[PDB]
Amino acid sequence: STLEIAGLVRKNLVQFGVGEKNGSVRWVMNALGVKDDWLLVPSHAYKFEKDYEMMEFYFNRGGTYYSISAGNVVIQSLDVGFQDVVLMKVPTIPKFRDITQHFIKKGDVPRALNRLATLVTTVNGTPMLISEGPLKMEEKATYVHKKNDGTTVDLTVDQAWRGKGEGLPGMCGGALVSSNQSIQNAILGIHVAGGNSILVAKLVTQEMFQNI
Ligand SMILES: *C[C@H](NC(=O)OCc1ccccc1)C(=O)O
Repeated sequence: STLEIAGLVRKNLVQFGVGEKNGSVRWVMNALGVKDDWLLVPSHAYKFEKDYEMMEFYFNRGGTYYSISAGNVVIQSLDVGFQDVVLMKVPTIPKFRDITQHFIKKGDVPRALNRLATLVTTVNGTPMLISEGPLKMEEKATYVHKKNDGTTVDLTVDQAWRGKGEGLPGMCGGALVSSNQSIQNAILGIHVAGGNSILVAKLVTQEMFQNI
Protein backbone atom coordinates (compact mmCIF):
# COMPACT_ATOMS: atom_id res chain seq x y z
CA SER A 1 0.00 0.00 0.00
CA THR A 2 0.98 3.67 -0.15
CA LEU A 3 1.14 3.74 3.64
CA GLU A 4 3.54 0.80 3.93
CA ILE A 5 5.89 2.16 1.23
CA ALA A 6 5.68 5.47 3.10
CA GLY A 7 6.85 3.76 6.29
CA LEU A 8 9.90 2.34 4.48
CA VAL A 9 10.74 5.77 3.04
CA ARG A 10 10.22 7.38 6.45
CA LYS A 11 12.77 5.08 8.10
CA ASN A 12 15.40 5.95 5.47
CA LEU A 13 14.89 9.72 5.44
CA VAL A 14 17.56 11.75 7.22
CA GLN A 15 17.97 15.50 7.66
CA PHE A 16 20.78 16.96 5.54
CA GLY A 17 22.71 19.96 6.98
CA VAL A 18 25.81 21.95 6.05
CA GLY A 19 28.21 23.82 8.32
CA GLU A 20 31.68 25.30 8.42
CA LYS A 21 34.02 23.21 10.59
CA ASN A 22 33.48 24.32 14.24
CA GLY A 23 30.39 26.31 13.14
CA SER A 24 26.60 26.14 13.42
CA VAL A 25 24.77 23.61 11.26
CA ARG A 26 22.23 24.91 8.80
CA TRP A 27 19.61 22.19 8.29
CA VAL A 28 18.69 22.36 4.63
CA MET A 29 16.41 19.52 3.47
CA ASN A 30 15.96 15.71 3.51
CA ALA A 31 18.16 13.02 2.05
CA LEU A 32 17.01 9.46 1.39
CA GLY A 33 19.12 6.42 2.17
CA VAL A 34 18.72 3.82 -0.58
CA LYS A 35 21.25 1.00 0.05
CA ASP A 36 24.41 0.46 2.07
CA ASP A 37 25.92 3.91 2.77
CA TRP A 38 24.40 5.52 -0.37
CA LEU A 39 21.77 8.28 -0.24
CA LEU A 40 19.83 10.27 -2.80
CA VAL A 41 20.02 14.02 -2.28
CA PRO A 42 19.27 17.12 -4.37
CA SER A 43 22.73 18.54 -5.09
CA HIS A 44 21.20 22.04 -5.10
CA ALA A 45 21.33 21.66 -1.33
CA TYR A 46 25.08 22.42 -1.37
CA LYS A 47 26.71 22.78 -4.81
CA PHE A 48 25.95 26.44 -5.47
CA GLU A 49 27.61 27.87 -2.37
CA LYS A 50 31.31 28.86 -2.23
CA ASP A 51 33.92 26.22 -1.21
CA TYR A 52 31.32 23.51 -0.58
CA GLU A 53 34.09 20.88 -0.28
CA MET A 54 35.58 22.73 2.70
CA MET A 55 32.26 22.41 4.55
CA GLU A 56 31.08 19.69 6.91
CA PHE A 57 28.01 17.72 5.84
CA TYR A 58 25.65 16.53 8.61
CA PHE A 59 23.12 13.71 8.56
CA ASN A 60 20.58 13.67 11.32
CA ARG A 61 19.19 10.19 11.70
CA GLY A 62 16.45 10.38 14.34
CA GLY A 63 18.46 12.59 16.69
CA THR A 64 21.73 10.76 16.16
CA TYR A 65 24.02 13.06 14.15
CA TYR A 66 26.67 11.83 11.66
CA SER A 67 29.04 14.29 10.10
CA ILE A 68 31.74 14.13 7.46
CA SER A 69 33.89 16.51 5.49
CA ALA A 70 32.17 17.26 2.16
CA GLY A 71 35.50 16.33 0.48
CA ASN A 72 35.03 12.78 1.86
CA VAL A 73 31.58 11.97 0.44
CA VAL A 74 31.53 10.28 -2.97
CA ILE A 75 29.07 11.80 -5.44
CA GLN A 76 27.74 9.76 -8.41
CA SER A 77 25.42 11.12 -11.12
CA LEU A 78 22.09 9.42 -12.01
CA ASP A 79 22.60 10.07 -15.71
CA VAL A 80 24.54 12.38 -18.05
CA GLY A 81 23.89 16.11 -17.64
CA PHE A 82 22.51 17.97 -14.65
CA GLN A 83 19.83 15.99 -12.85
CA ASP A 84 20.09 17.83 -9.49
CA VAL A 85 19.48 14.69 -7.44
CA VAL A 86 22.72 12.73 -7.00
CA LEU A 87 23.84 9.50 -5.32
CA MET A 88 26.09 10.26 -2.36
CA LYS A 89 28.20 7.71 -0.47
CA VAL A 90 28.71 8.69 3.17
CA PRO A 91 31.22 6.36 4.86
CA THR A 92 30.28 7.50 8.40
CA ILE A 93 26.54 6.76 8.05
CA PRO A 94 25.02 3.53 9.42
CA LYS A 95 24.00 1.09 6.60
CA PHE A 96 20.46 1.61 5.26
CA ARG A 97 17.78 -0.96 4.50
CA ASP A 98 17.96 -1.52 0.72
CA ILE A 99 14.85 0.13 -0.76
CA THR A 100 16.15 0.24 -4.36
CA GLN A 101 13.71 -2.48 -5.50
CA HIS A 102 10.77 -0.28 -4.45
CA PHE A 103 11.65 2.35 -7.08
CA ILE A 104 9.80 2.39 -10.38
CA LYS A 105 11.34 0.52 -13.33
CA LYS A 106 11.94 2.74 -16.38
CA GLY A 107 9.51 0.65 -18.47
CA ASP A 108 6.71 1.11 -15.91
CA VAL A 109 6.83 4.92 -15.85
CA PRO A 110 3.65 5.31 -17.96
CA ARG A 111 1.73 3.34 -15.31
CA ALA A 112 2.13 6.20 -12.78
CA LEU A 113 0.91 8.97 -15.16
CA ASN A 114 -2.56 10.50 -14.65
CA ARG A 115 -2.81 8.98 -11.19
CA LEU A 116 -2.56 10.37 -7.68
CA ALA A 117 0.64 10.18 -5.68
CA THR A 118 1.88 10.95 -2.20
CA LEU A 119 5.00 12.92 -1.33
CA VAL A 120 6.53 11.19 1.70
CA THR A 121 8.77 13.76 3.31
CA THR A 122 9.57 15.75 6.45
CA VAL A 123 9.95 19.35 7.49
CA ASN A 124 13.05 19.24 9.69
CA GLY A 125 12.39 15.61 10.60
CA THR A 126 8.65 15.88 11.26
CA PRO A 127 7.10 13.31 8.88
CA MET A 128 4.43 14.49 6.45
CA LEU A 129 2.31 12.87 3.77
CA ILE A 130 1.44 15.36 1.04
CA SER A 131 -1.19 14.49 -1.56
CA GLU A 132 -0.29 15.21 -5.19
CA GLY A 133 -2.85 15.46 -7.98
CA PRO A 134 -2.83 13.29 -11.06
CA LEU A 135 0.78 13.21 -12.24
CA LYS A 136 2.23 14.44 -15.49
CA MET A 137 5.79 13.98 -16.75
CA GLU A 138 7.80 16.94 -18.01
CA GLU A 139 10.61 16.12 -20.38
CA LYS A 140 12.38 19.23 -19.08
CA ALA A 141 11.47 20.99 -15.83
CA THR A 142 12.90 24.33 -14.71
CA TYR A 143 12.75 25.73 -11.20
CA VAL A 144 14.41 28.54 -9.27
CA HIS A 145 16.78 27.92 -6.37
CA LYS A 146 17.36 30.70 -3.85
CA LYS A 147 20.89 30.71 -2.49
CA ASN A 148 21.99 31.91 0.96
CA ASP A 149 23.09 35.36 -0.36
CA GLY A 150 19.66 36.01 -1.93
CA THR A 151 20.81 35.58 -5.54
CA THR A 152 18.96 32.94 -7.55
CA VAL A 153 19.79 30.20 -10.07
CA ASP A 154 17.56 28.54 -12.66
CA LEU A 155 17.88 24.74 -12.62
CA THR A 156 16.74 22.45 -15.44
CA VAL A 157 16.52 18.68 -15.21
CA ASP A 158 15.36 15.87 -17.53
CA GLN A 159 12.19 13.91 -16.69
CA ALA A 160 10.45 15.40 -13.69
CA TRP A 161 7.04 14.51 -12.30
CA ARG A 162 4.60 17.39 -11.90
CA GLY A 163 1.61 17.19 -9.58
CA LYS A 164 -0.88 19.60 -8.08
CA GLY A 165 -0.17 20.07 -4.38
CA GLU A 166 0.99 22.21 -1.51
CA GLY A 167 4.60 21.99 -0.42
CA LEU A 168 6.58 23.78 2.24
CA PRO A 169 10.21 24.83 2.66
CA GLY A 170 12.33 21.88 3.83
CA MET A 171 10.33 19.21 1.96
CA CYS A 172 12.96 18.77 -0.78
CA GLY A 173 14.65 15.33 -0.74
CA GLY A 174 11.43 13.48 0.21
CA ALA A 175 10.19 10.62 -1.98
CA LEU A 176 7.20 10.64 -4.35
CA VAL A 177 5.18 7.39 -4.08
CA SER A 178 2.56 6.29 -6.65
CA SER A 179 -1.02 5.54 -5.63
CA ASN A 180 -0.94 2.75 -8.22
CA GLN A 181 -1.05 -0.58 -6.38
CA SER A 182 -0.52 -2.56 -9.58
CA ILE A 183 3.12 -1.34 -9.64
CA GLN A 184 3.31 -1.84 -5.84
CA ASN A 185 2.98 1.91 -5.08
CA ALA A 186 6.45 2.43 -6.55
CA ILE A 187 8.72 5.23 -5.42
CA LEU A 188 8.86 7.51 -8.46
CA GLY A 189 11.54 10.01 -7.57
CA ILE A 190 12.70 12.78 -5.30
CA HIS A 191 11.02 16.11 -4.54
CA VAL A 192 13.10 19.05 -5.81
CA ALA A 193 10.70 22.01 -6.11
CA GLY A 194 7.31 23.39 -5.14
CA GLY A 195 5.39 26.55 -6.05
CA ASN A 196 2.14 27.89 -7.46
CA SER A 197 0.50 24.73 -6.09
CA ILE A 198 2.79 22.58 -8.27
CA LEU A 199 5.12 19.94 -6.86
CA VAL A 200 8.11 18.78 -8.87
CA ALA A 201 10.04 15.52 -8.37
CA LYS A 202 13.05 14.27 -10.36
CA LEU A 203 12.33 10.82 -11.83
CA VAL A 204 14.52 8.16 -10.28
CA THR A 205 14.28 4.64 -11.71
CA GLN A 206 15.48 1.31 -10.42
CA GLU A 207 17.93 1.19 -13.35
CA MET A 208 19.67 4.39 -12.19
CA PHE A 209 21.06 2.53 -9.14
CA GLN A 210 23.22 0.54 -11.56
CA ASN A 211 25.46 3.68 -11.54
CA ILE A 212 26.50 2.11 -8.19
C1 LIG B 1 10.65 -3.33 0.56
C2 LIG B 1 11.65 -4.44 0.17
N1 LIG B 1 11.07 -5.33 -0.82
C3 LIG B 1 11.82 -5.80 -1.80
O1 LIG B 1 13.02 -5.58 -1.95
O2 LIG B 1 11.13 -6.65 -2.73
C4 LIG B 1 11.86 -7.43 -3.68
C5 LIG B 1 10.97 -8.60 -3.99
C6 LIG B 1 9.89 -8.88 -3.15
C7 LIG B 1 9.05 -9.97 -3.40
C8 LIG B 1 9.31 -10.76 -4.51
C9 LIG B 1 10.39 -10.48 -5.36
C10 LIG B 1 11.23 -9.40 -5.11
C11 LIG B 1 12.19 -5.22 1.34
O3 LIG B 1 12.70 -4.56 2.29
O4 LIG B 1 12.16 -6.49 1.33
